Amino acid sequence: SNIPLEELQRNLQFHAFISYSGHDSFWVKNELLPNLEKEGMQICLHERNFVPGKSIVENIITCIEKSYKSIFVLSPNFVQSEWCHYELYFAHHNLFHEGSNSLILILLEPIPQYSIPSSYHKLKSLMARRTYLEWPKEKSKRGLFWANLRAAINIKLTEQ
Repeated sequence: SNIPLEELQRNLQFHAFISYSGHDSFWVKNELLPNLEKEGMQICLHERNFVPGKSIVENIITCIEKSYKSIFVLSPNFVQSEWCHYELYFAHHNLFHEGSNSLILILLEPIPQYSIPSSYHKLKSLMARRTYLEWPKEKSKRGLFWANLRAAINIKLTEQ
C-alpha cells in the first residue's frame, strides 16, 4: 500500500525527508515518525541518516536527493532555527521547481507574521500558496490529517 521506490526512474532510497526543528522533536518522534514508519515508509531524518564528515547543508541535500518527497515541519521554531538553510540555498539553487509535488508543507503551529523576517522571501512565497497541511487541534480531525499526509507522500511527482 506504499510506493515501491525501486520501480521509480531514479535510485531513491527514502519515501520522504522530514526536516524539522529540535524544539518540535517530541511531536515528530511520537506522532510523525510512528504514523509513517508503521505504514512501511522509509524516512530520511534530520537527526539520524546524516553522514559525519560533511556539513549540515550537504547532509540535508543528500537526504532530499535520496527521497521521493521532502517534508517541512513548519512552526515558529522551524522558522527561527531551520528555514535559513533553505532560504540561503534557494537563493542559488531552485531544486523545487515552484508548483511541484516534491515539497510537502506541514503547519504544526501557526507562524505569526512578525516572527518571519523580511528576508525570508521563499518562505513567504511557499506559505502564500495555502497548500500546507495544518495539524488539527481537534482530535477527531487527526485521521484526516494522516490520510492527507500519506497521500501527499505517495502521489505521483509533477513533471519538473
